[PDB]
Amino acid sequence: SINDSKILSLQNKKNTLMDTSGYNAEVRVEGNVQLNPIFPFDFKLGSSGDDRGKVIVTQNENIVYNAMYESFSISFWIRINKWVSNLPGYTIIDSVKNNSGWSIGIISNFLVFTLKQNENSEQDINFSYDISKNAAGYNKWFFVTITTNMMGNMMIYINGKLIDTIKVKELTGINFSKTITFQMNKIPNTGLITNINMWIRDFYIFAKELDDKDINILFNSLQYTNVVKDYWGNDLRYDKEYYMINVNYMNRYMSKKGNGIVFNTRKNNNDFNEGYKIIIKRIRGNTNDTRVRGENVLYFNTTIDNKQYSLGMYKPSRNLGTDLVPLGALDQPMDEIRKYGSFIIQPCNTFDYYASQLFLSSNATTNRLGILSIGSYSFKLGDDYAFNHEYLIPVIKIEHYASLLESTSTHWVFVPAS
Repeated sequence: SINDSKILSLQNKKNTLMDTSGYNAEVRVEGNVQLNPIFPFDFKLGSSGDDRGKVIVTQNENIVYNAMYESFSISFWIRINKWVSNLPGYTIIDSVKNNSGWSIGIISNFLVFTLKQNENSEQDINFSYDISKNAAGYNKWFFVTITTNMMGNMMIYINGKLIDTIKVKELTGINFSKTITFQMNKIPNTGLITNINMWIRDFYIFAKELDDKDINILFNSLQYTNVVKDYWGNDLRYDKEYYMINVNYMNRYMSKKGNGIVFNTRKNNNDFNEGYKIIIKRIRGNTNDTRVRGENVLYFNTTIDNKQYSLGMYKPSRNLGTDLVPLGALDQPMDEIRKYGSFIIQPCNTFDYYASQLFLSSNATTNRLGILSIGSYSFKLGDDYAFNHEYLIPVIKIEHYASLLESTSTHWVFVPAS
C-alpha cells in the first residue's frame, strides 16, 4: 500500500546487493562486505582497516528532487556489534555531498540522524539506548524508521516505537545528494576509546512521511514472528550452546549444586560468558529446519563437568510452595524428560529484548501444565546439611499461573556462547 512510495529498496538478491524498488539505483560494493546467504541476507561492514567494507548507492536525481524536499522516510534493520556506552563517533550511513544532505551516525550510546544544510548548520534527531539495560553493549538487531517532513516534523522510531520528534527548522539551501554511502568512518576527536561491526538489511526510502500504523506494519511484515529469537535478534536454533538468562536477573549466570540449578551473581558486564551453557533439543514441531519456532516442544541439555544433564523437575529437600516445583540438572533417560523436562516454547519479544516463554509440557505434547519462572527459596542442595539456604532457582508454577503469564520473570533470554 505504502509500497507505492518506496523509491529505494536496498536488498540482497541472488547474492548481489541491488535496488529492487524499480528505480534501479546504482549499487557498487567495495572492499570487505560480506553477504549473508541465508535470511535475513544481511550484509556486514566493519571499521576494519584500509580495505574496509563500503556499499555505494547512487540513485536518480529526478526521483530525489521530487521527494526529499517535501516528506520522506528511511527504514532498515541494523545491528552494531560492541556498541558500548563510551563508543567514539562514527558515520555509518551517509548522504552528504558538499556539506549538505543527510547523515546517520553513532557516538557513545546514540544513533543520530542529521539534516545538514551546510558546513555551518544542521539539525538532528536521535535515539539513546538505556545503558543500565544493555550493560554488555546494545548489540541487538533493531529496526529504525526516520520520518521527515520538511514543512513539518522530524521523527525517529526504534522497533516501531516513537522515540523522539522535533519541528524541522528553516534549512533553505539544503541540497540532498543522490548518493548514499554505507561505511564505518571514525569521526576525529570523538573520544577514541578502543574495531566494531555492523549489519544492515532491507534499507528502504519512502517518498512520504510514514505514520505509526504504517511504520509498525512494515516492521512486522519484515520478520517471522513465530521464529523465536536469541538475545541479539538472530534466529534461535537447536543444537547450539546458549547462556540462558532470566530477564529480571540479567546479572546472574547458571550454576549447579546437587540436583538443582542455582543462579549466581556474574563477575562483570563486559560479557555474558560465565557459568554453564544450555543446548536446546527439539522434540516436536511443524518445520524441521533447526530454527526454534512458536509451538515447538523441546528439552534442555547442559554439559557440566564431563557429563551432560538435562533439565527436569525434582523433589526439593522440602516443599517450596503451593504448585511450585524446582527445575534442576538431572542425568535422566528420554522417558524421564518427556514427563519432567519437556517444554512448549512461545516467542515473547518486547521493545527491550528478544525473549521467550516456556510452558511445562504434558508428556512431551503441546498440552501445557505450568509456566517457568524464577525466585529465591530456602531449602537444601548438595551437601547442605545443618541449615536451609536461600537459592535463586528456576521454578515452575504448576496449575495456576494466569498472573505470572504477565510477568517479566517468565521471560527467558538466550545469549549465544559462540
